[PDB]
Amino acid sequence: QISVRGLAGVENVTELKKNFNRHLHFTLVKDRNVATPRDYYFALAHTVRDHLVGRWIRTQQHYYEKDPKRIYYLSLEFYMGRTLQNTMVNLALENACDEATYQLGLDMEELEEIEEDAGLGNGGLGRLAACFLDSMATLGLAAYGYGIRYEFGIFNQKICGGWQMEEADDWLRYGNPWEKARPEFTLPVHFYGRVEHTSQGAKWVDTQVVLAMPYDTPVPGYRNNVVNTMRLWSAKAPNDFNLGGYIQAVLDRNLAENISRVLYPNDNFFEGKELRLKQEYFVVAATLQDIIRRFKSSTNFDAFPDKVAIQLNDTHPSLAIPELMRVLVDLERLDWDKAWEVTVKTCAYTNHTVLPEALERWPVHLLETLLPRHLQIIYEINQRFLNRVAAAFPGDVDRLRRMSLVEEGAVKRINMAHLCIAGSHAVNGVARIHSEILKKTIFKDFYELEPHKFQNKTNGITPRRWLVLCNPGLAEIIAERIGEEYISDLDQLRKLLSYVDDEAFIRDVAKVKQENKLKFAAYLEREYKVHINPNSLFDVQVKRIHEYKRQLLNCLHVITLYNRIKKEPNKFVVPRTVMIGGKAAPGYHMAKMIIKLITAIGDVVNHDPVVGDRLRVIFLENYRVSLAEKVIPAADLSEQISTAGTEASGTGNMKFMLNGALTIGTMDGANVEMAEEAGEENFFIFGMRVEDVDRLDQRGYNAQEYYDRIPELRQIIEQLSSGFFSPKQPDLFKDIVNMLMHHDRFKVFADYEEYVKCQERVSALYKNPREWTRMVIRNIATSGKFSSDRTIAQYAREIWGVEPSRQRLPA
Amino acid sequence: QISVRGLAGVENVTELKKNFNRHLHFTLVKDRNVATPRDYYFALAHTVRDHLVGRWIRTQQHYYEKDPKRIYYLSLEFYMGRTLQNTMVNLALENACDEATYQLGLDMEELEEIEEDAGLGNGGLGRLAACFLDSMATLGLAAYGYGIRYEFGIFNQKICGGWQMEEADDWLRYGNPWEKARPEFTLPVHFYGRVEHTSQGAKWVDTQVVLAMPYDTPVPGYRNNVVNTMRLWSAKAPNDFNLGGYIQAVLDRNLAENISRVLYPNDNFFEGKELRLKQEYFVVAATLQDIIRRFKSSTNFDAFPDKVAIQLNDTHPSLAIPELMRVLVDLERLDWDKAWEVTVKTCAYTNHTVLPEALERWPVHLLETLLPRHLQIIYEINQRFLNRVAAAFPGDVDRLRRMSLVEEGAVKRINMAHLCIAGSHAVNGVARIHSEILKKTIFKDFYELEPHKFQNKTNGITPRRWLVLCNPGLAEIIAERIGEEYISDLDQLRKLLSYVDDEAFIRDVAKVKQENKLKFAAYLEREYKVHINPNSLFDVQVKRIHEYKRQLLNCLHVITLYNRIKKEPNKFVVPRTVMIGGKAAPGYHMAKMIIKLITAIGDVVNHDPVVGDRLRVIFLENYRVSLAEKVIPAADLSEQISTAGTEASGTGNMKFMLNGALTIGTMDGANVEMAEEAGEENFFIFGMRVEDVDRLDQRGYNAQEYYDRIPELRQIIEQLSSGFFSPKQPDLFKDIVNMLMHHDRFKVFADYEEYVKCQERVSALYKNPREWTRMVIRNIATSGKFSSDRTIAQYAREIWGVEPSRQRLPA
Ligand SMILES: COc1ccc(/C=N/NC(=S)N[C@@H]2O[C@H](CO)[C@@H](O)[C@H](O)[C@H]2O)cc1
Ligand SMILES: COc1ccc(/C=N/NC(=S)N[C@@H]2O[C@H](CO)[C@@H](O)[C@H](O)[C@H]2O)cc1
Ligand SMILES: COc1ccc(/C=N/NC(=S)N[C@@H]2O[C@H](CO)[C@@H](O)[C@H](O)[C@H]2O)cc1
Ligand SMILES: COc1ccc(/C=N/NC(=S)N[C@@H]2O[C@H](CO)[C@@H](O)[C@H](O)[C@H]2O)cc1
Repeated sequence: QISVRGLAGVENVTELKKNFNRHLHFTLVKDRNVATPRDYYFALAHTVRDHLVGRWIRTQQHYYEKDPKRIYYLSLEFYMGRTLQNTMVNLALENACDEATYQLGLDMEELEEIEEDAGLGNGGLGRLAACFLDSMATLGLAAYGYGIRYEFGIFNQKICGGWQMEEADDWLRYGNPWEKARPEFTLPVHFYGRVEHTSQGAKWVDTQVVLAMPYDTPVPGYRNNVVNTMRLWSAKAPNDFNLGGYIQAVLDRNLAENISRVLYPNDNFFEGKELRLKQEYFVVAATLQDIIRRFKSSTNFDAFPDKVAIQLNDTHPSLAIPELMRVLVDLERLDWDKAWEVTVKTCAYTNHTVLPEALERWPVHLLETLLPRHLQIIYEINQRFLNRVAAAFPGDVDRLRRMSLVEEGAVKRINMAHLCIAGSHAVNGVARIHSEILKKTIFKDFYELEPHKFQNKTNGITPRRWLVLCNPGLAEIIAERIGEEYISDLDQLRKLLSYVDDEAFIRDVAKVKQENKLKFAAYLEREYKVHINPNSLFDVQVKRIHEYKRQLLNCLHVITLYNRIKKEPNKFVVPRTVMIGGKAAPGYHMAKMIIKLITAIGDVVNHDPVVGDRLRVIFLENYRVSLAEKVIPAADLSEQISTAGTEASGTGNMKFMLNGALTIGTMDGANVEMAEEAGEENFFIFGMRVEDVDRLDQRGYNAQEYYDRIPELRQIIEQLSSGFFSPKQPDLFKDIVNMLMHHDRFKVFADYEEYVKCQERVSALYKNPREWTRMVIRNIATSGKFSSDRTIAQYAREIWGVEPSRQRLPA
Repeated sequence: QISVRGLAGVENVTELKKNFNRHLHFTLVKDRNVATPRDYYFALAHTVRDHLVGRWIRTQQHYYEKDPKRIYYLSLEFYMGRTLQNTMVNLALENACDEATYQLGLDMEELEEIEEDAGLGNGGLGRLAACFLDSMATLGLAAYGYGIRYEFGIFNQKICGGWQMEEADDWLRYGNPWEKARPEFTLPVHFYGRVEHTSQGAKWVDTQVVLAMPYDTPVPGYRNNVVNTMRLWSAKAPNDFNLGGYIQAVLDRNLAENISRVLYPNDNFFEGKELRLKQEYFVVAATLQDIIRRFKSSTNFDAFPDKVAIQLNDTHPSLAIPELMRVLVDLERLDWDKAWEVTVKTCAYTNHTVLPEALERWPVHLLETLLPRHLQIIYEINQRFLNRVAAAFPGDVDRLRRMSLVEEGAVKRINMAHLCIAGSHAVNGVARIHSEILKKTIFKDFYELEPHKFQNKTNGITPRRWLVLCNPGLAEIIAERIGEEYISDLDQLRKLLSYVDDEAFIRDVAKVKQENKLKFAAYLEREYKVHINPNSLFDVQVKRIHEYKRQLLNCLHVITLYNRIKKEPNKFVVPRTVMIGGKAAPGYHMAKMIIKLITAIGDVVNHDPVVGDRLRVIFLENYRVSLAEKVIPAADLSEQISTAGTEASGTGNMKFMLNGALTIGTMDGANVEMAEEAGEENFFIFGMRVEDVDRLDQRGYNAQEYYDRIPELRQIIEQLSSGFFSPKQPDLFKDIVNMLMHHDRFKVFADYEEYVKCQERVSALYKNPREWTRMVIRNIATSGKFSSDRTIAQYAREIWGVEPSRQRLPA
């Protein structure tokens, strides 16, 4: 049907049809009389995956023969979403499969909806890993993603009586066609035990063993025939484990296997839970053995950093540093100084937040019991590091305690971020402002000691998933004017600037958005029985629920609009559909209250006859990658409204920009760079800058001052307090009011006035569809910088020391 | 190479080779450079299983169109062993696959050794289920085996310092190519809760739910294109199960899923363990819903018994009786009397033991908590049943308490055997003598009330696995003379009687045995580094370790032989290799002591220079189906030496008879019928008959009497007591001596003299190879009755009311 989806040739269509029928029969053991829609999905998935196999084998064979430097991306999260459409896109098979299935009497889009998301992440950090894997494959890098195969990913969110309920994400229930178990590469991982010091160095003995079994998932590059590997480890008990008493011993195998059972969803507050520590070591120990094995199958560890790069995605896999030291010193018998040099040159660390409560600070007593040898290595690293600090800054005793890897206090803790900086040759933030904040504030001491280590690598998103896949209509009208090359060279979108006055293009851009909005309005009614006005402005805020992200500020605006309508009912206002979605971490009470507030506002607003279809508030249940692919193309206004200095980058922001929504946002994270690329005139910027926040903190933030001077704000607080939004439980939102009034770390009131005024300017522009669309074109045209291909090319050149390549492998 | 293995045609060989290469590539993601032997096994398994699919779909389609009466064989055990060779045999693909793999540069026998046994059973009862499935498919019956998919089957046995150690049988570790998950037929199973009595009858409410997910395994008939199904249930938690606290709730899902985790190995002593009760209900509840669903997809439950037979394999699935009543009365709203009539006509029960400690007697308090509605139904069944007894035998109050389903005492218990008799239209024992013992002793009261219910169905074994597969050399020399028809009509082996004087045949039979012995002697040295004399008499006792099976009596003979050699070292004796193997239930202390005794005897005997190669004692580690397939063809003498009246049938006995070993045995179980078929002159019968045992019990068994009057026996006991077989732990075997002397339920001493004398007659015959072989021929020629095809034809005609068919389905 559409060009960017590839050719539907006679030979390929015929072959796809026959292979589909083969899989239905031999693989699924069904015929057409008894086959369920799920059977049809699986037959298609097997048919498509068959096309990856040869490319996968020859890519890995190529890496073996050429022996390039390998890149190992270590993450506890890979938020992959669905794989079927993405594989078709990268193989240029979409139109062929669409045709093939159509001729078989099936709707391929319906089949695509059957696939479970691989929800092996929480949000931004996990999705970044996934975009990065796509870009590394597209850029021809010899890259491997290494993580954990969680049996249960991020919970499915149900809303019951306006409240979040969590249910297990049993994503493997029906089997996963995208993985290949590799039990031949099973590796032992050690826990507990004790350290013996012999004449021949230290030895870690009397350990408990858990097996790490790898599962390989292909990562196809965009039409370059490259297929990289994501290897995820699963925990398995050894067969003599714990071996009535016999029955119990077999049942107890579960304890070992619990390591890979479930993804921790607490992205708000570091919890020093032993199981989480075990997960972190498990991935690191298995991965490092695999890396070392591959390196030896090329004695001379001097060449190790020439052949190996390890990227630590936050501090979660920070134990790689002392683990690499452990293997090099205890097992390979390298001297300390040489092992350290190798380690530093091998490892690099990416920081993803500045919020203190998210920083990993592991109790020493936990490490002492679980990983006794690693603790000793960490102490030794600390001593040698602090000796360097003392030599560089003689007599600066407070610097010594500030920089120590060991934090003294009630319970002694290890600061894993300090470990990561000490043991890495490169440390990067994820947007220019975030990287500057790292140098100026939280890692200032480290920057002063080793300024060469600190870099910026502004985040990006893959334009394959986040344009071609989710928004084929937009991809097509762009390709009609400028060709297909931009899909792997997103900077080419700049060429669209010469179409900003083009009447045909203006019309096409606006038409594609309208279609997307119609499609999404239909999705809502079908799957959720909720009815919306497709001519309204689609105002969307989707991302995890956090106080810093200020879904609450959005709520205040919504109530402001409702109150203004109720005050002057017969005045014209631009109709809006306000959509808010995202999961709250299960133990984060305030985030759970915020969800309940949003639904409670919806309950009042959506049933007020005077409002009509002029304002609708919808909570988007179970926000996840597959839902983002639907709502993002449909959005007009992207809400990116974190308090300046709190959102390290954001990546949702980039997705909306690429898909033709305008942005209302603070100068925070990557928003700054987005406004810089597009021009401030083409962005709806409001609110305190980082400097204004700092000024307010020095003086002291007094919320009462705002409450006292802003009558519209006072009214909303009175409504919340008195039970206007909770008639039967008048005090339901007392926690929210109290927080806003007395302990708001994120200064919701301070940005309220500017935000509301900025929103008025949004409504003004939307009244003029032609000027709205021209500004949209200026956003899409300047979104090129935010391709993860650019991001990965920078990591490659500036951190890993490898050159990317757009050259095809032979097919 | 050999004819009974089928044709190796050019077209088939070429196609097998290409499909093997296809699977290696697309299914296993390997090429020949990196492929492991396990990869080659899997490629072959996938290649073979492809040939089953069409036949499987059309068999099940055939059953749907013809709607024959369906047979449901309910068992907690299916001891299947390996599937690859068996599938090739039944599809006539063996020679073709051998050729195909040979041309690919692979040894197929080596590939076959890679497959794990499906060890989903303990011994005889589990293996019987497996032989029955093979025969039902071969006889064209619309039969389904229903059981549990244990994650862990019977433990692997390791011998460490002469002691049994158990390790988990993680048989699914590498995946199972012989199953297809069927998550679309997932069913809820209910536990706990309480009963409410409404106006509209009883209701079972507030239950906990566990999901039952089925996995289907094909059961191919012998060259008739029939492929039946074995459906095994796996336990899955529902997604809202139990839904920090979030993490724990996900981890707790294990509790629900533990139901199908492990096979109970305690075949010696009934343990009223709650988990075992849950397993029993789980299989019954899921199976009955599946049966009812299939029946409705044909209101009128009068036709239910015309379309459904349920065979209960022992009492383990006895809850089918009250479960069927529950569904019929509570859910379908049938009146009690009609529901009962349907139930009785549907269910039949097979008893497999008379040992009182093996009988299931569930504590009432367990059923009350776990299955409150079933307890009430059981009480009601009991009341109505006892009302019938009281009417038939007025005033016989002791009969009432003897026959009650409820046993009064310390803890009230339900006698599940009594439940099974009451609720079944047929009750059968498994050999003629066992069935007679049931009528005369343990179920005498029930027989008097309902004599028409009691039947015999003598056990059998499948001649596919137990001749063609394991002993192709023997199958071939038989086929050379009498054709191939005997493989599915084993009575045809009678034709071999006319070859008992045939010099060529005598030579061939003896040659095949010698080859088998050479092959097994080689297997031992390669896999276990143990060295044996292949010219010795192979004296084998393999079966689970139990006091009633009297491995101890065999031990006494072994020591007798050793002592006689030591007394007259320069006298000629027929060399023997005595092999004993079998697993002991983990909590069965005496059985564990017996294993240690056997190894301890081996330790003395095998290293005595005076003995030489004249006597060797070997403990066969990890006896299982795949090992039986190796040792049985190699055996000369089959030890079947249970105390008369204790072995219900035995089936190992039949395997040895079919494979050219002579039998030394008591007149117990099927041994009686074997001797009757072959002629007593062609069997080595010794020892007390059942009547002699009864006579001894009335008088009182005094072991001391034997010790006092038999000097050779006294010497052995003195040796055991003094520490001759345990120098460093002189009292190691004190438990064994004490048991033999003071509390031997199985009268080991009473059969000692006759056994030793009988063994002398065995040695005498073996000195004359020509006469040994002629007697062997007379055994093989009369083994026909013991085909499970005969057994199943009798169940079909006399219990299920269906006619078997040898007619091919079209291919
Ligand atoms: C290119 O992409 C792929 C990925 C996998 C394969 C081959 N895969 N081949 C097997 S046998 N895959 C198995 O499938 C099962 C699902 O039924 C999983 O449960 C199991 O973990 C997986 O190892 C082939 C190509
Ligand atoms: C215990 O379980 C967890 C789970 C998650 C976390 C931390 N999760 N951390 C995230 S999701 N960090 C995000 O990273 C994105 C990519 O750079 C940025 O765009 C974004 O600004 C930043 O907030 C911490 C602990
Ligand atoms: C005739 O005999 C058969 C049996 C099965 C099939 C098809 N089977 N097709 C699938 S996808 N089998 C899966 O394979 C996995 C092993 O990798 C198992 O873990 C899983 O339980 C099983 O459902 C086809 C024919
Ligand atoms: C708790 O776990 C268990 C496991 C097994 C059992 C009982 N297991 N019962 C057996 S294996 N019974 C055997 O049946 C064979 C077939 O008819 C007969 O040939 C044989 O004589 C008889 O002993 C009981 C409880």
